[PDB]
Amino acid sequence: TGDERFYAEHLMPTLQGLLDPESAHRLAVRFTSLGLLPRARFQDSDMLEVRVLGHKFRNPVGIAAGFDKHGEAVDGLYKMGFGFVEIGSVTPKPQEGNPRPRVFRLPEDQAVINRYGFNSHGLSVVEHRLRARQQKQAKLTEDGLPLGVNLGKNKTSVDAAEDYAEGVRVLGPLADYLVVNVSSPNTAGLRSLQGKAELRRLLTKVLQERDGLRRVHRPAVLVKIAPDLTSQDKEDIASVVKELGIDGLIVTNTTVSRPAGLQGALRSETGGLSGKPLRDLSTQTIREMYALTQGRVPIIGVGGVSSGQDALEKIRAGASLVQLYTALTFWGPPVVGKVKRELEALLKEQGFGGVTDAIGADHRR
Ligand SMILES: Cc1cc2nc3c(=O)[nH]c(=O)nc-3n(C[C@H](O)[C@H](O)[C@H](O)COP(=O)(O)O)c2cc1C
Ligand SMILES: COC(=O)/C(C#N)=C1\SCC(=O)N1c1ccc(OC)cc1F
Ligand SMILES: O=C(O)c1cc(=O)[nH]c(=O)[nH]1
Repeated sequence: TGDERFYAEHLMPTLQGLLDPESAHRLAVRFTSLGLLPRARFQDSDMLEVRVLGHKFRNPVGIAAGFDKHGEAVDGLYKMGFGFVEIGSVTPKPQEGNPRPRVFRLPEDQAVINRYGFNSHGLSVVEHRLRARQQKQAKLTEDGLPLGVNLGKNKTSVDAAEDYAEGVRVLGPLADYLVVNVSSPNTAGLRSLQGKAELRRLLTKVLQERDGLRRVHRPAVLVKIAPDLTSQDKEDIASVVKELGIDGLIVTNTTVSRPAGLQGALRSETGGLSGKPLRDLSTQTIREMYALTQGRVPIIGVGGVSSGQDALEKIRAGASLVQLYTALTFWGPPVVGKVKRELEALLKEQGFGGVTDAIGADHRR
């Protein structure tokens, strides 16, 4: 489309020329919340519908955690054409996150590095924000547009599992699915929660708390994992997810690695790397986790999706749904419809009747 080119060649590089990335993101959140967005001409076809996690999803393309950290732009994001929205990470208490600058663009790599450190309005603020549109969300959910809430831990917390449990109690009842984010690279010690013994203790507490919620307010619980795990760590996570009946996995968070070949001047900034250089590392992690869980555990695939091909590769590797963030940063809102249009085209070319038929297809080759 004309919009796709104008955004990608004029609008977004102009905004990028004028504003540091944190400013630009704040402005984007504001515009989205106000619905100041291009017409999302693409109409979701039936071949894009997916049923998973106890819900219908109109299309399989979601906004990944971190874009709407505090639940300010949910309805704007649906307007953009996302099949599902994930907010967060939310921490129990408000906290500022790290000092600025803390986000960096690598335009020559189609990548970003961030070290926000869980800047969060906190659970209470977010709770009230979601409660203000709770029945609007219930109607959206019923219409195939579910809401996920991603939970974090405060920096100075003395009991990580208690932070997650507090999140489950507070925001669980307002979410279709919850995400235990134990893979930020920007909170000290957090990724050690992916270890077998820590994860089993943590997840048992999280699941107990979730199962204590009233039926109609009981969300699915997913775990979001890093792209930098060892084979032992992957194995362990798969074992615990089966042992406990975790509902799904989000694969992956940003990478602490710096793949050879990065060109951006800012490549050696501390933080998590997202975008194109993370793409195949995340696809491979999806593939491994789908096989370790025997294809029985839904996966939301994320990292470096910017086209229909990128989405289909993750679907074929084992994702039931995909998310993106960094593509939006570079191409703007039209990227969403682009991905969907291209995905539908490729599904037809590859002889799939819909998305559902393509889930895990590479493992049946
Ligand atoms: C600026 C920024 C903030 C993010 N914040 C969060 C967060 O709060 N919680 C989380 O689980 N993931 C967060 N992520 C990771 C994304 O959700 C996603 O997993 C990652 O960016 C890979 O997707 P992408 O390559 O499409 O951006 C963040 C990523 C970026 C770039
Ligand atoms: C001065 O800033 C604008 O004009 C923006 C912005 N930001 C506009 S104009 C129409 C539009 O869609 N956006 C926008 C909204 C969300 C974004 O997510 C990255 C990016 C955008 F460019
Ligand atoms: O807040 C952040 O720094 C953040 C959290 C997270 O989970 N992933 C990420 O890349 N950044």
